[PDB]
Amino acid sequence: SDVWSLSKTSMTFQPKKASLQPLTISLDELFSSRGEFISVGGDGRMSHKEAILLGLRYKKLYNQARVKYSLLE
Repeated sequence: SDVWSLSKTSMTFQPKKASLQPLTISLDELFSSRGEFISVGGDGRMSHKEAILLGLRYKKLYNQARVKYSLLE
């Protein structure tokens, strides 16, 4: 399967503190451009954590988005 083919798969994120709110978005549900997908980090065969994580690049917050929330540990 390809990252674009299986772009309807989302992942649940949990906030580090009570103030923050959990996140749940998918590839197709967070991208609206072919080239856009390229930058964010979408070649072809994605792993699992990589696909969802691409969202940070879309929203422009890969710095504190992966730290403030439980993404990569």
